[PDB]
Amino acid sequence: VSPPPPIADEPLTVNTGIYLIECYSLDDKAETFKVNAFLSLSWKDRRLAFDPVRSGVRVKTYEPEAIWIPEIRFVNVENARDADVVDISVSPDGTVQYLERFSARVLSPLDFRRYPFDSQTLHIYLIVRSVDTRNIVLAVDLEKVGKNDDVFLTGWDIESFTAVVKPANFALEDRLESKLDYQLRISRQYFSYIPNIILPMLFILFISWTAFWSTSYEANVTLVVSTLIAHIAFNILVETNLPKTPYMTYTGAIIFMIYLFYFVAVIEVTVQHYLKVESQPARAASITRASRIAFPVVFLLANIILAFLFF
Amino acid sequence: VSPPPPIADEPLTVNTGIYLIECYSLDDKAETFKVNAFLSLSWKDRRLAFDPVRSGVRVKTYEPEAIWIPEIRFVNVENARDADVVDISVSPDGTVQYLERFSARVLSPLDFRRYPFDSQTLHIYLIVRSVDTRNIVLAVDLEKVGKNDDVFLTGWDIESFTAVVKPANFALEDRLESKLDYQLRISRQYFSYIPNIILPMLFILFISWTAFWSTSYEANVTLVVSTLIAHIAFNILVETNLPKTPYMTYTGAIIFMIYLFYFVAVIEVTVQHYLKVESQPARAASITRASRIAFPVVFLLANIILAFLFF
Amino acid sequence: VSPPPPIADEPLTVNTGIYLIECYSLDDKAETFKVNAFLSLSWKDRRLAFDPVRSGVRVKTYEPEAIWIPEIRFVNVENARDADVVDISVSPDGTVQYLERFSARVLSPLDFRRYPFDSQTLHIYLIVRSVDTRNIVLAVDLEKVGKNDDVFLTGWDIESFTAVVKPANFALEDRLESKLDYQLRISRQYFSYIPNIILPMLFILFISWTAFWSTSYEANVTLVVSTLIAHIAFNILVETNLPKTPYMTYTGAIIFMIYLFYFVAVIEVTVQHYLKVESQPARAASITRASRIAFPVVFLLANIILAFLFF
Amino acid sequence: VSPPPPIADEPLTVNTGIYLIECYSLDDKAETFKVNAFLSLSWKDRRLAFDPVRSGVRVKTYEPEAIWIPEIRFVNVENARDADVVDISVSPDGTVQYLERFSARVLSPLDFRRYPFDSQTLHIYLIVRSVDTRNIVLAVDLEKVGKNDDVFLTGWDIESFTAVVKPANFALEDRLESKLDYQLRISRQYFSYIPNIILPMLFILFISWTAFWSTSYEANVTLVVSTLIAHIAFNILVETNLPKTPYMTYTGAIIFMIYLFYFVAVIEVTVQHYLKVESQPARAASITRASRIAFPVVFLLANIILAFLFF
Amino acid sequence: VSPPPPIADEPLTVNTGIYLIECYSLDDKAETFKVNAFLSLSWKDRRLAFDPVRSGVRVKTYEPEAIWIPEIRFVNVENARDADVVDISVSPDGTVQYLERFSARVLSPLDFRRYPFDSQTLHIYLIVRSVDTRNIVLAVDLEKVGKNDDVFLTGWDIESFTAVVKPANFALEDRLESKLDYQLRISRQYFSYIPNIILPMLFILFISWTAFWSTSYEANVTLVVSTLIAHIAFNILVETNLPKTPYMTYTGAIIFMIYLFYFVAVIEVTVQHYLKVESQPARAASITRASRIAFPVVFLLANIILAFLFF
Ligand SMILES: [Cl-]
Ligand SMILES: [Cl-]
Ligand SMILES: [Cl-]
Ligand SMILES: [Cl-]
Ligand SMILES: [Cl-]
Ligand SMILES: [Cl-]
Ligand SMILES: [Cl-]
Ligand code: NA
Ligand code: NA
Ligand code: NA
Ligand code: NA
Ligand code: NA
Ligand code: NA
Repeated sequence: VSPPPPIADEPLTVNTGIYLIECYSLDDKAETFKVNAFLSLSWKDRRLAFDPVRSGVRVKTYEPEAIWIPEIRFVNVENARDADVVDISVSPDGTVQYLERFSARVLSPLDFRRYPFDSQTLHIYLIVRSVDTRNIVLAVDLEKVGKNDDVFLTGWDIESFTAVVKPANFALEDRLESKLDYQLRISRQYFSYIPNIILPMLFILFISWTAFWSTSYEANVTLVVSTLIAHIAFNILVETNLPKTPYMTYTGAIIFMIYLFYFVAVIEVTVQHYLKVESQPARAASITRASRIAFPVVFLLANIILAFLFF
Repeated sequence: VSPPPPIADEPLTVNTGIYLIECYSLDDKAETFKVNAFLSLSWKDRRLAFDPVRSGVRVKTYEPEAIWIPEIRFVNVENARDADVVDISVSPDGTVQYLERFSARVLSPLDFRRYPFDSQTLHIYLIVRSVDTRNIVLAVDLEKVGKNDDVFLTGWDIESFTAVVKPANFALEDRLESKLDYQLRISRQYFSYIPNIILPMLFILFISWTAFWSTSYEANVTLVVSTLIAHIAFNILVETNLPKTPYMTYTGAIIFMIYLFYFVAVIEVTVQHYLKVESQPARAASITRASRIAFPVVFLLANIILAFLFF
Repeated sequence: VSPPPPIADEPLTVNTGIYLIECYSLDDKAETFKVNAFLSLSWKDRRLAFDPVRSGVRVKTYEPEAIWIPEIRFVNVENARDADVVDISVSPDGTVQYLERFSARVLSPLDFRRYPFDSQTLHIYLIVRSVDTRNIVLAVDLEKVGKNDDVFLTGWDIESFTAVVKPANFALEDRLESKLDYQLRISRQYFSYIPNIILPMLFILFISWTAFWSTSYEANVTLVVSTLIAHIAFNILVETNLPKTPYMTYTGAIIFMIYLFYFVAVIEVTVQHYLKVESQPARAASITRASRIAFPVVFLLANIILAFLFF
Repeated sequence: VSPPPPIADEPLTVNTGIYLIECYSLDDKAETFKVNAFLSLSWKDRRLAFDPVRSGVRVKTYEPEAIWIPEIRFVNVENARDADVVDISVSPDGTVQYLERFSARVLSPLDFRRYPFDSQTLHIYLIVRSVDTRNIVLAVDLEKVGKNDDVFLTGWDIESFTAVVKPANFALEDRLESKLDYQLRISRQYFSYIPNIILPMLFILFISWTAFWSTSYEANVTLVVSTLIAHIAFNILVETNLPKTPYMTYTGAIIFMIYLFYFVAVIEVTVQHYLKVESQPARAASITRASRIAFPVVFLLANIILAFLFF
Repeated sequence: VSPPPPIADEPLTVNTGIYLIECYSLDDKAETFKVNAFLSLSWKDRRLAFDPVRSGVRVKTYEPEAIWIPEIRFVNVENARDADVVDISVSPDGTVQYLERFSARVLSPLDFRRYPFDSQTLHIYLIVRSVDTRNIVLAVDLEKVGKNDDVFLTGWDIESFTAVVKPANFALEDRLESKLDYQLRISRQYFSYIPNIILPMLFILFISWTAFWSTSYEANVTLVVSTLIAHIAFNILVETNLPKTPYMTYTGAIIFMIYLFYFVAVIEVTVQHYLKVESQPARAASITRASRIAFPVVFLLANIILAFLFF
């Protein structure tokens, strides 16, 4: 078996199409996702053409080893896809119609800057290395690109599955390569983050602020220190569901900013006590009374600034 | 090897049957379940007809590669099933009786709204793609569909294993497809949740309410703060055994509601102190005395409302 | 290849034997165990008989594909066993002696009611499906059933490896089936549970009871609350090494019972304070003096009751 | 293919040799370790002997399927080794020189009595089963047993790789077996345990002892209770890196012993307070002054006793 | 198939080249990394040479089994690489051009001394064992060595991918071996460590130092003890992302040093109280006033010393 010969000096166009059957296991830390899909390929081989009159059949079914099949690979995969050939069908003119059902772990990097209010564009890169005889160029058959209705990705909303129709052909090791881009747009389901992380994290912060309505230093220390410990637990729980990013995330910004409010609340609680012991509770009272308004106002403005910068 | 030819213009009916041997590893986070079962297939291939007078044997046994076997696949699987052919038996009329024992991790979505007092309907989807020569339609052989008595799923009660007899015949990529639905009904064993999560989480809440029978603000802060920290541990322990859902779960609702009771208890504990220091313990006493009745009544009614909304 | 023909109308007896080489990875949560053992099979095939005086050779060695071998499978396995044929030897009369070394993950349910003072009976179920020509029945060759001396299972004491000699012959999908039961009796090594869980869990409880020799409510709150937090940590550490059972475990019972002692200690600590503030420390003293005797006595009796109920 | 015939009535000696290429993943909980090594085998087969004069070659290279190769297996392995044949070479006298590169997960039990100041002897057991024709005996070719210099095992110091030259010949299932022992001596790198576990665990204990220079019961309760909670965290952190042993470990002994010092410190702290309230601070002072000397002396002596018993 | 014969007595030079497609999963604890790359091989086989004028063809394509291919292996791999042959092309003179796309988990040790401000040199070792007929020597074809622009390693900056052109030729088990070194230089992205570990760990330390501006021993105990517990949580969180090293890491040094500051702060807090009770608050005040300057100065200098020693 060898590639079909060119009629003139034109490259062989292999029409592609991916139809997603099952979408699952999106690892945020590993920036991977597992896919189960159909792969449809179509090319013209004149050597396989026949007259439907003499042959007595309008279509001929072949085994993979019997005829020449182009070496189609995925760029961003962990290991080689678990392919299983469904059907190979030849038309009288010699147009081969290949179909296989595969499963692979895809390496698609994620952008956590707006986490957990982020949207992602997952990529599937189809590639073909040109042979010495003739060059192979990929094309998108929009009729054979899709996803079924039951495709669900846990914790994500599947927006669309499209393909960049124009391939990005390039030279690699003195041979041509045709690359295609299959984009799967998704958006995070941030609902669970509100009652599990955001709201309990805010309650522990407001509970620490009840120290501006107390003169008991021993109770204030317990209030601001204990709630800080709960924030450390929340900061740890968050950084376990996320990878180490060289940029600041939206949640990461808020979490880090809250570590300063706890630090300033400790300073205020110490100042109030030092002034009380120094027999000047008039200054201690005015600082405490100011903090009652300062802390919520600065916190609310700081969040408006952050949310503005991130969105 | 090619498909059997039609006597008239009828599609080939492949009679199916799944018999569950072992049911294991139900992942709640991944919404998967591993199954070890028998798969029985039956189709008429007249091309395999024989005379037992001549051949010597009443029933003929073939190897999988020897004869044509229909390409039966599962829709909702992670990877291709680990199949092992048990027996292929052809009768003189050509009726093939296929039997294989497989193992696959099935992708069946779960509903955690009533967790841990929820019931699920797990699905197994058999599918067959029609060939160019003739169409293939699936059928259920109710005699060969079941599960053995020893089938146990850890933490679950296995109700039934049935099949939707009428197949879903639909067009996919210009070819006909026959889909079958194998439903496995299960219900959760909620017993362990009561002494491990529900009751210890209630004890820590009632312990916080002993602050309504105390005038010691420093002891009250320790009481309401420390028990809130224990409740954060309980909220974390629960959200680790569950996936991030875009809906509110029953336990998630209760856990979140308890966060408000700790927040209001902190306000009461602060109010009582502020009034005591302001030299008006008559107001502080009446608020504290009211909270002794208010907190248990509101909590009891709020739970009746939630349980009503969820069930 | 086809099954040996019956001399009369008797079923083919396949003599079995499992010899455990390596026993490892007992997962308590998954109720699985990995095994590496020898499997010996023996049946009579007259078609393979030869004259000992003529042939010269006493025994004939065959390849697996050359001769007919019965399809022996395991019922309670995750996936198909990793078998490797060691030797196939035929006697002059036609008795075949098969030997293979396998490795499989076995699904054997566990009983945690007496945990960590529990004993288990692990099962290995051999099964054979009868063919259309003749029926196949399993038998135990007690000479070829065993385990080597070096077989160690981490955290467990291996008692015995026996087989239920009488097979379970039953009908499944219109064909006969012969099932064998290989039982491996083990008992847990509870030594590590005493200094790591039981004794530290008792020390934290007795430390909470030092609040019956204190009048300082602020110190008593710290004592009873802080120790409860440590007990929650132990309750969590325990439920992570165990699966969700629909029954009460022995440790689970003790752990849950201790939650009540903390709850009553909190009530006593609150009562003592309420009476002190109410200017009647005579009642507060008598309640505190009684609890010094009540708490250890009730705890000691409650444990005798539990241990009695469980053992 | 069949085994070489004996010249007299001598058993076939297969000369072995393992050369470790890569040593990795020593699981302490699972008592396993992965290996990547060369396996060299050598036996005399007269049936393959040739004259180098007429052949015109000093050596002859064969494929594995072409000639008879002895079935060499490993006793203590999880699954069958991932073998890849490097070279098969035959000398004119018929001496076969086999070489393969394998990878296997070895089951070698560990002794944690002196942990983390322990040394281990890892085992690799080569085994050969004798055939009906003639018996097979293993031998060590010390020239072909080694390990490369770059062999590193994370957290361990690799001492030596030697083999017990005399094989253990024994009967198993009516057939003779030749077993060889390849011992890999290693010793733990205990450096990381000192600043991460030992020293931080000692600091928290000495911090608890500052309660012998304080009369504030509320502060002493906070001191001894809080530090005990940190010790529980250290006790848990340690038991997660170790399997459940039916013996006491060196670290396990120290950790458990410290639990008693925390218990006696709580008793002393309670005694001091009870005596203070009972208006006899002269007794309370003498007990507190004694504990300042008693606690460090008893702790220092108790450690000398333990270290002596363990080493 | 056998190796090409030497024209004189020269060894066969196999020109190599690795082109990295995907770089992923760098395990710090396991000191491993998964790669997906192209492997290009080139050698001269005169037995395959042909005339380009009469043959009409300039290049001839062969199957792997058709022609002799050198046994190229990787030294530092877990298991054998998942290779898939892309193309085999022969030139008129007999120069073979092999290309395969592989995936393997590489064992490359890491240096954590400057963690998380460390840089690593990952290694890939190509090796070839010489045959009895002739010796095989490796060479680097710098034209076919590279990495694509999209190669991303989570949490790391990929500097370069180069190869040590001169191979290490050495004797192993009486046969010659040729080894090549492919070095992949990377540097850690330390950005995430600052707001998640470094800065929160510093805030809790400075919060403990507010005890130098307080006379309340009960509040000082709460301050220094509670913050130390948070530091233990940070020490644990760090030692989980790192393997047990026989050397001191930069973070490990800082974390351990901070343990001493908490220990000295506890001593100061005890000294201040003992002097206050001893009715000499003039000495207690001067010690407390000195510690206000001492603790930040000593900490700042100690860090300059450490950073100097490590960098
Ligand atoms: Cl691929
Ligand atoms: Cl280009
Ligand atoms: Cl090109
Ligand atoms: Cl399937
Ligand atoms: Cl099996
Ligand atoms: Cl093996
Ligand atoms: Cl390799
Ligand atoms: Na082909
Ligand atoms: Na077939
Ligand atoms: Na306190
Ligand atoms: Na057979
Ligand atoms: Na052989
Ligand atoms: Na070859």
